[PDB]
Amino acid sequence: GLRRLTIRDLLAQGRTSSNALEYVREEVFTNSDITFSKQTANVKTIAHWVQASRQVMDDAPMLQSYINNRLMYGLALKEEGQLLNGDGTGDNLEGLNKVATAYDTSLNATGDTRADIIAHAIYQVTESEFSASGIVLNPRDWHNIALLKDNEGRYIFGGPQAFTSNIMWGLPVVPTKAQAAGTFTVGGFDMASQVWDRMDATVEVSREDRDNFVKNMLTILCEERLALAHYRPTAIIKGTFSS
Amino acid sequence: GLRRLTIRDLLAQGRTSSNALEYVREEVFTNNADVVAEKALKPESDITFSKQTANVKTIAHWVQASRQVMDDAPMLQSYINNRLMYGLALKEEGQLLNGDGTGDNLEGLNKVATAYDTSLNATGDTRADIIAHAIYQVTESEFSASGIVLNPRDWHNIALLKDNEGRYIFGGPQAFTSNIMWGLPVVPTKAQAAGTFTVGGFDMASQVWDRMDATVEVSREDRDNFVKNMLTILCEERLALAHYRPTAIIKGTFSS
Amino acid sequence: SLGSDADSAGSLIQPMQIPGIIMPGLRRLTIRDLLAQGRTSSNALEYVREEVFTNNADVVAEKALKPESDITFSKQTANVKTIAHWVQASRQVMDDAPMLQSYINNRLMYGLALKEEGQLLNGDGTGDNLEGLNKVATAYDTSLNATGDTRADIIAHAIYQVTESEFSASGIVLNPRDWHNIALLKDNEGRYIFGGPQAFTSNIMWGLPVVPTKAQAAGTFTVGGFDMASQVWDRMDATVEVSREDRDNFVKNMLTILCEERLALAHYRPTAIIKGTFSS
Amino acid sequence: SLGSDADSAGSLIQPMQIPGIIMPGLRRLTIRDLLAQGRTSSNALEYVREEVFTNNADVVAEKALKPESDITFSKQTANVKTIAHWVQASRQVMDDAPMLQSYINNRLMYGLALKEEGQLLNGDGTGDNLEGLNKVATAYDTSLNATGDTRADIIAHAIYQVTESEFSASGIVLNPRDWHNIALLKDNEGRYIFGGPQAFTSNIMWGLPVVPTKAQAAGTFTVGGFDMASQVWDRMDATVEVSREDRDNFVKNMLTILCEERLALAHYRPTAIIKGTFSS
Amino acid sequence: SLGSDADSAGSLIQPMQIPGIIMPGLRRLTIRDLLAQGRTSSNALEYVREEVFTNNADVVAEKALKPESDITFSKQTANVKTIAHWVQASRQVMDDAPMLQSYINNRLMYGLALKEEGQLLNGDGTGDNLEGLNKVATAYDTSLNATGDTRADIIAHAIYQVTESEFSASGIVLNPRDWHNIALLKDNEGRYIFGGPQAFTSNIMWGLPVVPTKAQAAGTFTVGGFDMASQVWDRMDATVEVSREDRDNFVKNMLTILCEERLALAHYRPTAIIKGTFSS
Amino acid sequence: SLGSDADSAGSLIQPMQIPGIIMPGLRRLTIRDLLAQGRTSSNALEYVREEVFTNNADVVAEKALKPESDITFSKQTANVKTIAHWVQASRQVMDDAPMLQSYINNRLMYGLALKEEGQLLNGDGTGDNLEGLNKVATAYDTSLNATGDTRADIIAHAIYQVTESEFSASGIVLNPRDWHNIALLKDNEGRYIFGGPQAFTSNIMWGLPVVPTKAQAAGTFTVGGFDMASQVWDRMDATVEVSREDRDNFVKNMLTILCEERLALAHYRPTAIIKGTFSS
Amino acid sequence: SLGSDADSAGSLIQPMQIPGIIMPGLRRLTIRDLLAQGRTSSNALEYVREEVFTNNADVVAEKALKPESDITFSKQTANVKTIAHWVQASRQVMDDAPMLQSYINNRLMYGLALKEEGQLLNGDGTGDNLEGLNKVATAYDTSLNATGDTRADIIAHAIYQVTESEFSASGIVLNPRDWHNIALLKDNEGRYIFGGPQAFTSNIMWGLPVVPTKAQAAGTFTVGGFDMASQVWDRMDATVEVSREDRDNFVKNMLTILCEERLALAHYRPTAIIKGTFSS
Repeated sequence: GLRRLTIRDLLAQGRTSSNALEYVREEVFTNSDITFSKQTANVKTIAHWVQASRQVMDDAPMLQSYINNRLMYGLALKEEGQLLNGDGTGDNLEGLNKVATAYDTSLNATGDTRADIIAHAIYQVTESEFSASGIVLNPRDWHNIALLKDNEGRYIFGGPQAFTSNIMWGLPVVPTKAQAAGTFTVGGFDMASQVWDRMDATVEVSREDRDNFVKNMLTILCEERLALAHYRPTAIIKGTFSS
Repeated sequence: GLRRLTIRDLLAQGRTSSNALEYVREEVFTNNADVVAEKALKPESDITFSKQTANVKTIAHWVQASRQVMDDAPMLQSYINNRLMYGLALKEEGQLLNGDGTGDNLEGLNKVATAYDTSLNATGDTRADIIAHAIYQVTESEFSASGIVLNPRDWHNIALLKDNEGRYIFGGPQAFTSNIMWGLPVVPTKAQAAGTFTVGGFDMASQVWDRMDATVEVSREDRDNFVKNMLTILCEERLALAHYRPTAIIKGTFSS
Repeated sequence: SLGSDADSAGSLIQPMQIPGIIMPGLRRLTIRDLLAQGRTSSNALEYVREEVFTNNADVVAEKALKPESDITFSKQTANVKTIAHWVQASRQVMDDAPMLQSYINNRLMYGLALKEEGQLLNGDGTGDNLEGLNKVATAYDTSLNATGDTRADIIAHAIYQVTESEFSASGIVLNPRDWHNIALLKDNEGRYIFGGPQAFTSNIMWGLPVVPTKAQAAGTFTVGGFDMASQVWDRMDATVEVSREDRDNFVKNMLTILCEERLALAHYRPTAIIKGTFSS
Repeated sequence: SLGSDADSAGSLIQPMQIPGIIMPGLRRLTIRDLLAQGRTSSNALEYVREEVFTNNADVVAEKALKPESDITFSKQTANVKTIAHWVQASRQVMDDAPMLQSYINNRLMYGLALKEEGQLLNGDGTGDNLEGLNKVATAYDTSLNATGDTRADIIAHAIYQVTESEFSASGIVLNPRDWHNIALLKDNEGRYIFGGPQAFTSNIMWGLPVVPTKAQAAGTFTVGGFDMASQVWDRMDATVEVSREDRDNFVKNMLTILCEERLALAHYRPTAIIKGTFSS
Repeated sequence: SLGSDADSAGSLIQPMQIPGIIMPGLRRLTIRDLLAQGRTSSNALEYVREEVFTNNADVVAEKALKPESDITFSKQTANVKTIAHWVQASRQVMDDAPMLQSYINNRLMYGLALKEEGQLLNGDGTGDNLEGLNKVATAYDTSLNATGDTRADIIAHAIYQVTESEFSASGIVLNPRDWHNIALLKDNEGRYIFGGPQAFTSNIMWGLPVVPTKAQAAGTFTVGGFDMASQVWDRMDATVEVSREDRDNFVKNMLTILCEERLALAHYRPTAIIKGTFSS
Repeated sequence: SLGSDADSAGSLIQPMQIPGIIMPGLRRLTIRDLLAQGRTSSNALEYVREEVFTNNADVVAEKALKPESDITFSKQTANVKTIAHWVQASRQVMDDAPMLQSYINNRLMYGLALKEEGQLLNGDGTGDNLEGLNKVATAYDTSLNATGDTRADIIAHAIYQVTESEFSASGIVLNPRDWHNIALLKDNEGRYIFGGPQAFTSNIMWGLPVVPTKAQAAGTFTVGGFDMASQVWDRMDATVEVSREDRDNFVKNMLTILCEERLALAHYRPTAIIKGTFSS
Repeated sequence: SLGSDADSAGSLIQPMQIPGIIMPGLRRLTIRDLLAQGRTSSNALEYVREEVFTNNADVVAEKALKPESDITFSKQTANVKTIAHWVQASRQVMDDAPMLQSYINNRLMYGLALKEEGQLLNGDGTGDNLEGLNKVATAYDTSLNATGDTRADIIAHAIYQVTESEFSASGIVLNPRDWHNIALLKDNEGRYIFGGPQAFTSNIMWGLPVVPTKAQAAGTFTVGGFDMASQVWDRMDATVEVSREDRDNFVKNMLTILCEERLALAHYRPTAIIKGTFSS
C-alpha cells in the first residue's frame, strides 16, 4: 500500500466488455469550424512474469500472498509507462506524451524559476475550456523543485514546518520514474481522458511452462488488460524542462 | 448437405486400438489341377502366403494465436477449430490417394494400384470412354467396381461432353448432373492430380482403420504460451490404410 | 343542328371517370432476397474475412515436431451508407387529391429499393457507394474456355469456379436479354436445347435458379453462393416521413416528402463470387 | 321425238326447289374476345396514367443536399365512335320473300361486327376511326433478331419484349397463312417441330394461345397481354330496326333497314402490345 | 399299261366341279358415301346462293349520312343426268346357265356404280357428263409451295386453302400409288415419318381421314369438306330390266339386259374443294 | 498294373446306353398351313373365273343409243399330282431293332412333307411338277422402285401391289438369310431400324406376319393373300404301307416301306400373289 | 526418449489380428451350368445319331418307277476322363491352424472346377483331354459378313447360323475384353448403343443372355443352344479325401490331400454350336 498518487487514479475509471472502442476525439477549433474524429481505443494487455522455485513457494504461505503484492506494485509502474510514455504502436497504448499538445515557450518570463514554468502550463489547460487535474514529474526532478531557495537563502516552496504531502498550486503530484529526466505533463485528467477496465489485475500460476515442470520452478503472473481513450488532446500539455 | 462423397466412405471403415494391423493374404496359388492319365502320377499343387502389415501413422498440425482474441471472441474460437478439421481431412485424402508408402507416408491407393492398360485405348475415344475401360480392368480381379476418383477440373469437362449432334451426354442444362458414371459414384478431389484417375472396387478391396478420431485440443500453458498470453490449437488424428486387393484398383493418365 | 362538339351542347356530357391510376411496369425486386439479411445499430461494421490459409497439415513421425500452419485474414470494414430522395409537392394538390400521398409513398419506396438493388449489384465502393457484388467478385477464369463452347457452357464453367472456394452456388444473375438468347439455343441439328416451340422453359439452369434483372448490365454475369457468402445489414428500414415546416414550406404551402433507408453490405467470402463478360 | 328439251315437252317438269339460302364463309370472330369488356352510358372516357417518373434516388453523403425526384401525369381520352350501315329494299321483295327479312338482319349484324374487328386491329385513328391495336402497339425491336433465326424465334422474341415492361403476354395474333408456314417448320434432319404428319399441331406456341385471323394483314404479327392492356366499352349494342317512312320510302314503297352500334376502345398500357413485320 | 392317259382309260374320271363363279377384285366404293345424300323426283334442281355482298359498314360521323350496303343473289341450277349400259346375250347361254342372269345383275350394278364414282370425281361438265368435284374445285395455290417441301407438305398446304372459305376439311382423296410413296417417306436420318417397319400406318393424315381410290388419277389430289360442300340427288336408283323383243332379239334368239340410273350432283360451296398436281 | 485298357480289365465295363435316337433339325412347316385345306376324290379340278369384263357404262344423252358391255369367261384346270418315295430295308434289321419301324415312318413323312412344301412354293408347273406359287405369282413391278430404297422398302411396295387386286395380303415369304440381313438394317445415322441390340425383333413387318422358310430360294420373295388366293386339295392323305412280298423281297429277305401322298394345287386369284428378285 | 520401435517399448504393443484369410478373385463358374447335367455310372457313353438322310422324295409320273431313299447312322462315343490334383502339407501346420483344413478344400475345388471349365470350352480332344465345345463347334460362315458390320453385327449373324440347324440359340460366350469394346459402340452421332454414361448395360444381347468369362480366349467367341446341343455326365462328383498314411507321409509327419472328379462330355448336335474370330 505505497502512499503515493497513481496516474491511474488521475483518470476516470470505468468498466467495459469489448475488443476495442469506438469513441470520438476532438482535433482543432478556429474561434467557426471545430474538428472531431471517431477514434478506436484498443484494449491491450500488460503484465510481467516472475518465476522462482516450488521448494520455496510450498514452504511459506505468508510469502505466497507477499509476492502477489510485490508484483501488483511492479505492474502499476509498468502500467504507468504505457499510460504516460505509451508508444501507441504495436501492443502499446495511445500514450499521453504522444497525444499531448506541446508547451507554449512564449509564456516564459526572463527571471523566473523552474516551478514558474509549471504554473504557466496549468494556464494552457484553461485554453481548452477545461479545469486542470494534476502534474506528472520525474522523482529526481520533483525533488530539486521542492528544495528551492532564493539569492538570499529563504525557501522558495516553503519550510518543512508547515509541510504536508504531494501538492503544487493545489494539484496532485505523481513522481514517476516513467517520466523522462527533464520532462513534465499537465492536464484535466479528472474529466478529460479516461481509462476503461476490461479485466482487473488477477494472478494465476503454472507448474508446467517453458521449463518449470522439469526445473521444479513455478511461474507467477499478474495479467491486466484495459483501454485508454483521449477525449480532449488539447486538455493535456507535455513540455521539455529547459535546463 | 455438402457431402463431397468422402473418399473414406468409399472404403470400409473399421476401428482399432493397436500399434498396427496384420492380415494374411494368399500370395501364389500354383494351380496344377489337370487331366490325369489312368494309373499315372498326379499333379502337385502348392500355395504361398504372406504376413502383410499396415502401420498406423499420425497426422496433425497446430496453430498459435493470442488468447486476448480467443477467450474474447468465442464464435471465432470454434471457427479456427472447424477450419483445422477441414484442413486436416483434406490432407487425409492426400495420403489415402497419393501416399508415398515410404517412411511415415501411408501406402496410398495410387502407389498400390495396378497400372492402366495403354492398349485398351481405341482410336477416337472420349475421356469418359477411357474411365469405362478402367471399370473393366477392375473386373480382371473378379470384383465389381465401386467408385471413380477424379480431379474436379477434369471431371468438370467430363460432364460437359457432347455428341456430334450438340446435346449433352450426362444431362440437358435443365438440371445439374449428379456425380455418377456408369452407375458408379464419382469423387471430385483437388487431391487427385490433373490428368490422373483412380477406379476400383473400393467397397471391399481396401479398409481404413481409425485408431483415433480427428480431435482438437488446446493448451493454455504450453512452453512460451503462458508468458505470451497465447494459446496453442491442435488437430490430430491416427490412421491406418490396409490394402487387401491391389489388383482391384487402377491408376492411369488421360493421354490427351 | 345540335351536336356534341364545343360549339353546340356537348358541354352537357361529362366523360366517365376511370376509378384508379395506371402504374408502369413494376419491376420484380431480387438480389437482396438472395443475400442474408440482418439487423444492426452501429455507424459501421468491422469484420474479418479469411484471406490466405497456409495449410501445412502433414503426416507426423513419432516423437517428432508437428507442422505449424497459419490462417491470415484481412480486416475489412463495412460502412453504413444512406440512400434516399425527397419530393417537394404543392399542398393544394395534396388536399385536393386525397389518396395521392399514399401513392407517392408506395412509389418512392420502389424508386428507393430500385437504386438500392442497383448498388448491391454494381456498387462502386468509391466514397459513398457500397462495395457491390460485382466489385468484390473474383474475375472469371478465361482458361476454362474450350474450343466450341456455348454461352451456356460458360455459366456452367463459372459454377465450378465458385467451388474453388468450396461453396455451393446460390444462383445465376444475368441481364434479361442474355438469359433470353440462351433459352433459345439450338443444337447443331435444329432441335431446341431447353423447351422447344411447344412451351417456354422455366428460369432454372443447371439445377440453379436463374435471376434475370435489368439491374445486371448487358454481357455481364454473376455466379456464387449469395445466400452464404455475403450479408446485408439494415441499420434503418425504408421509411417515409412528411414535413411542411421544412425550409420555407410553411410560407409557400409546400409539403416535403422524404423516403430514406440505411444499409451496410458485408463480404465474408469474396472468393465465392464470380463475374465475367460474354465475348461475342 | 318428245324430249325434255326447252323447245319441246321439257316445260312440264319443274326443277325441285332446295329450301335454304347459301351463305358464304363466316369468319370466326376474335379480338373483341381477347380484350376486356365494359359498359358505359357516356360519350367518352377519361383515365389517368403516370407520364414521366423522374427517379433521382441515389446514395447521399452525410450532411448533404438530397436528390429531388419529380413525377408527371396525363389525362388520356378515349372517344366513342359510331359504326353502322343501312340497306334500302323494295317492299315487294320483302313481302314476296318472307324469310328475307330475318336474313338481312343476320347478315348486317355479321357485316357490322366484321368491320368492328377490322377496326380494333387496324384502326387508322384518323378522326372517326378508332385507334386500333396496331397504331398503338410499340414497334418490334429489330435489335433482338439474331443470326439465323426462324420465323418462330421472332415471335419468341416479341413475347419477351412484352416482359421488358413487366407484363405477361396473353396471346399471339397472325395471318392464317403465316401461322401455317410456321407450324410446318422442320429441323436440319426433316422432323416436324410442332407435330409429325400424324396430326396437326394445336394453336399454341411458347405457352401462349395462337390466334389466326384473316383480319390480320399478311406478314404482320401482334403479341401482347390483351387481357390486361386494353378494354372495349359498349355504349350501345348492335341493334337492327326497320322503318318504311324514311324520306321517299313511303312514296316509293321502299323499306329501310338499319344496323348500328356504338363503341370506344381504350388503350391503358400500349407498352404491353407489340406489332412487327416478318422478313420476306 | 392301263393308265389314266387321254388315249387310254382316263375318260371315266370326271374332274370335280367347284361351285361359284370367281369374281375379280371389288373396288371399295367411297366418293359416293363422302357427299351428303338426298333424293328428288324432278328433272333438275334450283338452289340460290348469296352472290355479291357489298359490305360498306364504316365509321359514321355525327349528324352525317350513313353508308349504303347491297346484297346480290343468283339462281344456280343442277341438271339430272342418266347413266346406263346394256348387254346383248344369247338365249341359249341364258337357259343353259340359270344363275347367269342373277350374276350379271349383281355385276352390272358394280360396273355402273364404278362409273358413277368415276363421274362424281372427274366429271367433265361438258355435254352430258356431270360437273365433278375436280372441275368445280378451286385450283390449288402454286404460291403456297415453298422450297424443300415433300408431297406430304403439299397436302398440308391444301388443307389450309380450304380454310380460306371458313370451312374445315373432312377428307383427302389420293391415288393408292401416290398415297403409298407418301406413307413411306423418310427424313435425313433414315427413319420413317408415319411409322417404323414394325407396323403400317393407319389411313390418316394431319388429323384427316385419307381416302385412297383408283378412281383418282395418278398425280392428282382433292381435299375439302365434302360432307357439307356438295350433295348427291338420286332421281332413280340402279335398276335392271330384260327384253326378249328388243329390236331383232326375238328373231336372232337373243336377250338384252339393261341397267340404268339417274343422278344429279349439286355444288353449293366450290371454294371448299381443291384440285392439285404434283410437279416431280 | 490292372488298368481298364482294351488289352486289360477294361473289357469288363459296359458303356452306358443313351435311350433314344438323335434326330437332326426338324424344320417347321409353314407353306401348307398358309392355304385352304379342302379335299377331293377325283383326278382334277375345274373352276370358272371371269376373264375380261369390258365395262363400257357411261353417261347417256336423252333419246340416244346406250353403251354395250361384254363379258368373257374361262375354264381353268388344276390337275392332281402324286409325291412319294420308298425305302428297301433288311427284314432282319427290322426285327433286331423294333423301334426302327416307327422311326422310319415318322422320318418318311417329314422327308415327304419337305418336297411337298418345296412343290407348293416352287412348283415348276411342267410335266408332273405342280404349278407352284412362284410360277403363278404376278411378277413384281420394277417401277415401284424409287431412289434410295432399302430392301425393306421393296417388300413394303410388294404389299401394295397386292392391293392392286382389291385384296388384303396374308403374309410374307423370305429366305431366312435375307430376312436376317433385313432385321439388321441401319439408318444413315447408324441406328437399328427394327430393334436396338437389346432385343431381337419379332417376325412381323408392316403389320403383316413374316414367314422365313429355307424352302424359299435365296434372293426371292413372295407376298400375297394366301389365306384365300389359292387352296390345296387332298385326294389322298400321306400314308405309309409296307410289303414283304414286293418283287424279290421275299427271296432276298427284305422289306419295302412306302410313303405316298396325292395333292392338287389350285390358283384362284394370281393377281393376289407376287414374286420378285432382290436386285443387289 | 521412450518410443515404440524395436530399440524401445514397442514390443509391448501387439498388432491387431484381422479375422480369417483374404481369398483372391474367385472367377464365376458359368459354362458347366449352360449344359445338361446328366448322371452316369459307366466308363463311357454310346449314343446313336442319324448321319446321312438321302431324301429323294419327288413327283412321280403315273405307272412309273419310284425314287429310292436311304438313311445312314453311326455310333458316337464319349469317354470318361478324370481330373484331379493333390497337395501334401506338414502335419504341424494343419494342427496349429485348424481353419486351414477347410480352407485348402475350398481352394482345391475352385482350382479343379476352374480347369474343368477350361476343358469344357477349349478341350483339346486328343490324349486324355475332353473334346471341348470350341473344337467341336462348326466354324462361322465368313460369307455372312457384309461391308460395314460391327462386332455386334457378327454375333447377330452367329445367332442365325444356329437356326440353320433348326435350333434356337441359348446364349453368347465372349471374352470380357471383347464384350467390353462392344457395349461401348456408338452411332455416327456419338451416342452409346447400350449405355450412354448413365448406367452400365445389362449382360443381354439380341434377347439372348451374354456370358463373359476369362475362360473364353481373346478374339474367340461361341454361340449356340448349349442347354440342348451337349450334355455333361458325372461319374464321380468333386470329392476331397485326406490321407495321412500315403507312402512316407507317416514317417515325415506329413499329410496328403486329394481332390478328384470324373467327367464325360457328350456332343449331340455340333451343328447347333458356332465358333469364330474377330478380325480387326
